[PDB]
Amino acid sequence: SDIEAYFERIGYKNSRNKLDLETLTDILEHQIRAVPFENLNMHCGQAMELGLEAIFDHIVRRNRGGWCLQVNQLLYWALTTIGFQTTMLGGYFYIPPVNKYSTGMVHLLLQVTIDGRNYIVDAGSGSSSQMWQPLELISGKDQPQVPCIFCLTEERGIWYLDQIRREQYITNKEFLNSHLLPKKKHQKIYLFTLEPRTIEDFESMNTYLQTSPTSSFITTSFCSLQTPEGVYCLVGFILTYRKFNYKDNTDLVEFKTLTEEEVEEVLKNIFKISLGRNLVPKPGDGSLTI
Ligand SMILES: CC(C)(COP(=O)(O)OP(=O)(O)OC[C@H]1O[C@@H](n2cnc3c(N)ncnc32)[C@H](O)[C@@H]1OP(=O)(O)O)[C@@H](O)C(=O)NCCC(=O)NCCS
Repeated sequence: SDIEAYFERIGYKNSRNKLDLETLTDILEHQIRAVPFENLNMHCGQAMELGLEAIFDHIVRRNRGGWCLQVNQLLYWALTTIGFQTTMLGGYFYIPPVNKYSTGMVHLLLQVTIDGRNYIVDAGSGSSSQMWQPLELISGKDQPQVPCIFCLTEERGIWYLDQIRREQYITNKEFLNSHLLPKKKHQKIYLFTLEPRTIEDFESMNTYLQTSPTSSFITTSFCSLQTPEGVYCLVGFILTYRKFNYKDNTDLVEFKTLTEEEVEEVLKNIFKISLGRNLVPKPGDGSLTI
């Protein structure tokens, strides 16, 4: 069955029968530790399809990852299939280079409801903005996790996801001021509303993110993967590993510039990604941070 194939791909053993927060959390953790956030198809002449069947084949059968519109849509399907009350929601991503949120609803995230209680579930935020556990929809409540403290705030009927990050210790002197590093401790991630969506509500933005000259995905090859202690992120030729809370409430960040030849090996061994066509990695302009 497709659902067993999905659980195998994320390494999850669905042995407990229960549709509770522990189960939801375990599945989220498993997915973000197995299925990379990635846009590499856009850099090897291949499709960024929005169809669930195409996404399932790519992620589950070919052991690839994707961006929010894919990985959260797959998670939507899995959670729905096993019986969680799940809704797709649309968000607007914060754009640090211009200190504004996106005009377009470029982000897909989920809400899961368990006996009336609401949780925001997003397996596709990218790099060190990624939640490890679901966030309860409670405005103003601190939600500390290993990555950072997450904050959901409501203003004027709009919901805002922010994080408070630790100080960063950079082990490579050459990258102390990399444009890959988030600058502020207090970072806006995205905003959203509780209006239920269908995947067709993202069809126009799926195209936009592949074609608009404003899209950072066109000019940046990006992949990230969570681990139980940190985050791997490859942006063009620059491989980074972040260990959360290394010491003294500080994160540790390693950087290495890869050769073209080393990219393929790193993709295989770190991200479990094998590409069927030639990749053209692209560094970006600091729009997509680790
Ligand atoms: C979201 C994104 C496509 C921009 O969205 P958009 O709907 O085009 O944004 P806007 O229309 O609000 O653009 C605002 C302005 O800032 C500019 N701008 C957008 N991104 C910029 C960037 N990264 N650097 C500098 N300027 C930028 C645009 O040129 C635009 O200029 P204009 O006002 O003269 O038209 C782009 O910022 C992006 O690719 N973001 C990544 C989102 C992400 O990380 N998602 C992860 C989950 S999939």
